[PDB]
Amino acid sequence: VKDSAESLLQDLNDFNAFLKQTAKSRTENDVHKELVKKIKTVVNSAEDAIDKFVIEAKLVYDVAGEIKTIRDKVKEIRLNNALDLQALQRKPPVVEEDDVVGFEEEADKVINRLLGGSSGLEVVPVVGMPGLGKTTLANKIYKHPDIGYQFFTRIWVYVSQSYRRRELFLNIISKFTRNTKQYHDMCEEDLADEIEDFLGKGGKYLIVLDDVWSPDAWERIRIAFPNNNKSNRILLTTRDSKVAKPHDLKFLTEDESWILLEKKVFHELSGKSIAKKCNGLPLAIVVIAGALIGKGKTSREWKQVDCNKLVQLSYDRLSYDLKACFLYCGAFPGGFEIPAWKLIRLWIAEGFISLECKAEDNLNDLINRNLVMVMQRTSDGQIKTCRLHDMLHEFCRQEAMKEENLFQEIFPGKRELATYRRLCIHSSVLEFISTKPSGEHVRSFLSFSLKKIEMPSVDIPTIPKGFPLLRVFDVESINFSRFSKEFFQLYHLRYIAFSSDTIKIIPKHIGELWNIQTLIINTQQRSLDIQANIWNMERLRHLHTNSSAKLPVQSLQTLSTIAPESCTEEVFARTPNLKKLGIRGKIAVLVKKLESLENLKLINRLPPSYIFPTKLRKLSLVDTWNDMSILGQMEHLEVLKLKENGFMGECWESVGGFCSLLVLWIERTDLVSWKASADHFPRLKHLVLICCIPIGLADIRSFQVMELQNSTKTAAISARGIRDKGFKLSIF
Amino acid sequence: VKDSAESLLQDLNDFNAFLKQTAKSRTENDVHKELVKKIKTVVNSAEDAIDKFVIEAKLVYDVAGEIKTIRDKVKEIRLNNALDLQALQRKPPVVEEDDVVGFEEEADKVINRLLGGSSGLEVVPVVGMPGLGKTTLANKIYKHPDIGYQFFTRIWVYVSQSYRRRELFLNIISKFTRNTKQYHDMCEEDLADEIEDFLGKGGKYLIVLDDVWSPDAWERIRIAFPNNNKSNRILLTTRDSKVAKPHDLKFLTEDESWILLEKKVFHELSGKSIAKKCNGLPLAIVVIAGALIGKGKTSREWKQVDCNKLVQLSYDRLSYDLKACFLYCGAFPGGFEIPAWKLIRLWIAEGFISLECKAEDNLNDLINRNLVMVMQRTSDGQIKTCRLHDMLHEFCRQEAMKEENLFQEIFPGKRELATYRRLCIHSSVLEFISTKPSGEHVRSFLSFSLKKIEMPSVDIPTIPKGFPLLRVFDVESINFSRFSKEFFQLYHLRYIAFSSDTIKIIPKHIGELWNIQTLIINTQQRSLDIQANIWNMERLRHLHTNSSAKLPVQSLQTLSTIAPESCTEEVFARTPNLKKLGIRGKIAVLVKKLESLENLKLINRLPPSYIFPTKLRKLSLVDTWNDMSILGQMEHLEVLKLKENGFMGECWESVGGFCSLLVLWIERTDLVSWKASADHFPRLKHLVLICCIPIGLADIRSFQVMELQNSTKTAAISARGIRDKGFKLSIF
Ligand SMILES: Nc1ncnc2c1ncn2[C@@H]1O[C@H](COP(=O)(O)OP(=O)(O)OP(=O)(O)O)[C@@H](O)[C@H]1O
Ligand SMILES: Nc1ncnc2c1ncn2[C@@H]1O[C@H](COP(=O)(O)OP(=O)(O)OP(=O)(O)O)[C@@H](O)[C@H]1O
Repeated sequence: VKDSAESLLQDLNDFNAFLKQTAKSRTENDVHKELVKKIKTVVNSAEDAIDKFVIEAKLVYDVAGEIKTIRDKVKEIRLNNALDLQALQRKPPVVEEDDVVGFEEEADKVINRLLGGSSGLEVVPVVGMPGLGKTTLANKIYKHPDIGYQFFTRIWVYVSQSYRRRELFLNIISKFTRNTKQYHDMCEEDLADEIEDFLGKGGKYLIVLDDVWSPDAWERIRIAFPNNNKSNRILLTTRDSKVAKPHDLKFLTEDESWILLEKKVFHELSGKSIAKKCNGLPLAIVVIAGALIGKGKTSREWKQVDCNKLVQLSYDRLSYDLKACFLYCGAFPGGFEIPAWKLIRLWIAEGFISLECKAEDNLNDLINRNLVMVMQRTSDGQIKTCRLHDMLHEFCRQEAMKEENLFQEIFPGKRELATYRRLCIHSSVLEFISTKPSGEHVRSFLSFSLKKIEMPSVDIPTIPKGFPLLRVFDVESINFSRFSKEFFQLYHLRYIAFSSDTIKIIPKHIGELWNIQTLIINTQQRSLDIQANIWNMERLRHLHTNSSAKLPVQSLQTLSTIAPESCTEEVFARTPNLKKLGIRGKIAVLVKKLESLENLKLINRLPPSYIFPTKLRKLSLVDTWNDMSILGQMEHLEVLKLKENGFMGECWESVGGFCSLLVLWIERTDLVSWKASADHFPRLKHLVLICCIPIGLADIRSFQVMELQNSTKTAAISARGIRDKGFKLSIF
Repeated sequence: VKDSAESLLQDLNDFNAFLKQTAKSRTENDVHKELVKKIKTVVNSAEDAIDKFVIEAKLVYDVAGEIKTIRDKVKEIRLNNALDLQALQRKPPVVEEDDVVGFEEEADKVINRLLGGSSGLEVVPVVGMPGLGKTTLANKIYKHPDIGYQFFTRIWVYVSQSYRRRELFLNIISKFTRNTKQYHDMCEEDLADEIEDFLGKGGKYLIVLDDVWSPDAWERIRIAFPNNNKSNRILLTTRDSKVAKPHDLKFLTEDESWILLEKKVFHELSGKSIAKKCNGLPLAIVVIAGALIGKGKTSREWKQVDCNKLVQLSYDRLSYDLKACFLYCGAFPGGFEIPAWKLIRLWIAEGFISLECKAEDNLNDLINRNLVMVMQRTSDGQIKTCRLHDMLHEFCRQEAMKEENLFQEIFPGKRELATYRRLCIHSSVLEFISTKPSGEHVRSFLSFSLKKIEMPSVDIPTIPKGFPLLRVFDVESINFSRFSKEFFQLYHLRYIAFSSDTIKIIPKHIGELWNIQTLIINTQQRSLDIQANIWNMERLRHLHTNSSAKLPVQSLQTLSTIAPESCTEEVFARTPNLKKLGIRGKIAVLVKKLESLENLKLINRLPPSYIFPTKLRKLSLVDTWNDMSILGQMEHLEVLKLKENGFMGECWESVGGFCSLLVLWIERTDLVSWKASADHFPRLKHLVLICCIPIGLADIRSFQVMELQNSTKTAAISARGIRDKGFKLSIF
């Protein structure tokens, strides 16, 4: 059976290489698409069989039969479709010029940015979502009367993914001379020099480089534009934020969306609801208006209404792994606030992806390409939450549900569920669960709902029974009263995330699951006792709990909210690579050996400063004023968060030197008198005071962002005075 | 089984020919890459099976089974992937013009070289590493105000690997006339004559020939440039040193590297450490700055950071054997000082490559292409040590570890080690050894560490056990207390290099290994007794020991530090091809028959000069003044090194005539009075005096390099006076 496993592994590797090769091009051939789907199904079957054999080897007849039948299927596919297997390995946009809604103020903003500045060649980059309207705004600015009056020469160059520098340079030359047959033998650099002479002969010039996709194209084309100490400007529209390094183009409002839809259809509650569902994207409004123009003007045909090639331009530029990472963001429901940490852990568990660094790099790559929107950011600048735009969400859902079978949103029949690979259900979870589903190839069970669900006791073991091959089990919105004997049979589990109301103890049978990477226990009990062999899990990396978990007496990276009785030297000696640590166990009971620790959280007198780790970067104290001199000696502390009565006192005088502090966060304190000088916070950048101000922080060079919340008006006056003395101040 | 061995040899030969053919082109097809990897794996398996059969034949059932299964695998591969097997058989650079750091002095140097010289057409060649900045410096010089003022005509020609002479000539012509349609029927020689007329009509001309790759291109393009007795100049940038036969472009300093990185990212300790790790290569700085511009400006995302197509241009021009020789240099750790002799012997033993002459030619070819950097050179001009640049080291490591599986740096599992071919481990050697690794296909075990390691006795036979197919065993950084019975079972050994502290005797069972080529015994004992049948090793070529080895009573080329009791006529009659010989055995105890000897070393009254070999070229005496008249009669001696009290005396008067001496090396002597004239050293070029001067050596025509070290200031004054009377003098 082992040699059969090796042969099946070789077949699966060749099929995976074929799938990776065919993903480089989109095929419209239906036979090729069907063959690709068949090959993907066989690949999934082979993966499941190999994982089953691996689990049995770690711990057989049915496994052998499955391996034989999958090998036979592979041979049949190779023999039958050999020829198909071998065969499977410029229009500038027309934008609106007459009825442009909402861009009247953004156009003036960009124009005033173009008409003002230094005397050098400056660039005004416009970045935005696919179909946001960057070309429309660039055209409105390009044909504006003020721009035409100020700029003697205006040139519109349409760059794209595919362009020829010689063709572009000869197109630019034709705007100045008609005898372009004299350049048939000059090189592209001589063409650029000729363009430089042409542009320098006149006055100021404005150049619109539309749809720049890489900095390489920008550098190659820029050699034709002189910098002759005149206020020459370049207007650049791009999807990627890297090419702009800007002006982030706005979204249309609800009223503007309705205005655009009404103008496009008619040169109504149903119409207003249709325009509201486009989320301020003019491309969606245009597409839906083109669809509505063909239907009759009847309220019943507009209630039935309640593109794809433009998005594919940026989706086809993603790598093979980044495409699967991007499509997995469509599993989260529409408008959902995706937690970045949860998304990263899910990506690592699904096998798409230190691994955390690569996953954060993938998320930042998706954000830079404007495929993912950021809303919440951490105080230190990291991303906290994100979401997909509704058109991007629809694209991801359609692609991953139809063409890739990455996941299926849920009722499917017994024949349909046998082909599903991942399940995402957030509505009518109990109704689907009561049907007793059974999927032998389902690898993930996702349930992202913000409403808590209590799982009936009679239905407790249905998911571990019907889906025994689960690798990801994210049911943190479902309360599990108890664990059945079938949960411990999920030997393939890598990501487990459950919520509970009465689970005060983790059984030792959890340690029988040696594939666990992330163990998230969201319980409302005050204390939790983890009896499972945490240290015997060789693949465990993160352990998140919201209670005071008590660990039993290398790859581990996070130990969130453990009890201080579990802060022994023996326990900390088993986790040399720990980076984030939290304690929520009556701090008064009590980490030096953790030389890689960066995040520390204590939730409820400070010891000498030499006891705390010297490499700590972020420290947060919750429910625990002159004691801050101990935290001042921390030479590497950069973020300090005080939440929920973290530091209580009346008078605080700044004495210690926070040589590395960048963010100071104080929440729910009784501080009355605070005296400080610029010397005590040399590197301060971020200051947040919520539900709580010496004028010495205006002398700080790095102080640029200050956040204020509800408090006495004297604090608001002090903040306003500090702002008067770019600074960002917000008071609420 | 013999006929099966012949059939498998034929199959392996065909597969090797296929692998050699596909290496001529880089394939981006993933299916093709997987097929190439599979074919390489099968080739390795066939090679191991054939060598096992050869060893058994020299000295069976398992060998037959392995041969049958490998033949079946070959047939299956041939039948399955026949179509894939059959299918498997211009952008000038844009460089920085505004922010160029560090080149302000190099540009002035090259400019003063261009503006000064004779009245003929001179060339200023700029040679350097891939990405060093030759094009940037050439562009800075080309657009310099002084160059523009002095040279009326300046032409920038971009040569590359692929160029068309007609296209280049028509591009040059277009710089002088716009009616280039009159040249549609002239030959390229008439085009060159027209260019000659155009360039001779004006004044002086400067021409920048960028990226010249072969002297043939230089000769073909040079026919268009007249030599009209004006100070016409050509600026040439190339990677190969042969095309320049120059100006070796400098590397950016650490401060300059940080300046460039800061300028590129921001138009920090982490930033300084990132710029320091680029090793002064502006291409690496540019790439890392482009990478950093996409990440957020947070200290945590800059600590996570702690191209390839440019290097591939020079790597793809290497031959099939030179590519493997080059990638093997990446086995040595980063920044390691690779000994040239050890590298050559390793290349010969690995089968990449008299053989020593070819290996030295390969090393010099790699050096000329600027793929390998030379730091230490022998006193006679030969190369002693070398290293790889860190970008080249990374390229070699990545290529040989991912795409070729040439070697793997080390923990890998039992399934992963079954595919490894060579192992390089220099950190945590004992930890990996204690895991008891077992690789049935591992052919080399490399450990290049400068820190000595004592090998536990319980772990002594682990390497000969887990790796029974070893061909190269370089563990000279590991001390072996004793030899286990498994060491003598390594019948495939070709290169054995071990260190020891108490091994005073080599067992006779070493002679059972008849495949040994290099036998390096690095022991700290004063004397060593080699009982193995050295003369029975028909393939032994080099025998290096640091102790007084006592040999027992044709291919041999080196016998380093043997005892003079082993300098008998009988022993020397068995080695007619010996070229290097050393003796470290109390020289007072005592080679004429060695008619091919070149190097002789005696380590502790001279006999008549007719006793010493007449062919001797280099002689070194260690611990052994009027006796130098005996060495003077040596008509072919060119290098004479005196180290560690080699020649002791008070007064030395030069009498003998060193008609062929080129290098004189004196170290740690008590010489007080030295009298000499130009007649006694007619051919002297190199003079080194360390830890020890008549003015008669200034009359020597060939005296150009003099090296001095710590001594009395009178010697420094004499050296300075000699320099006053190009000469290279260094005093420390
Ligand atoms: N403010 C607007 N008013 C009216 N129509 C608009 C407006 N903005 C965009 N459109 C229209 O919606 C579509 C959006 O395409 P457009 O070229 O403006 O987008 P883009 O930002 O350049 O996107 P892409 O990245 O795909 O090039 C076009 O048909 C355009 O005419
Ligand atoms: N001194 C410098 N200051 C700033 N940027 C530099 C400097 N030297 C090189 N660069 C930049 O680094 C890269 C090096 O490429 P460059 O063309 O200068 O190298 P090269 O010596 O011609 O190499 P190749 O053999 O690959 O052609 C370019 O992007 C160039 O702009």
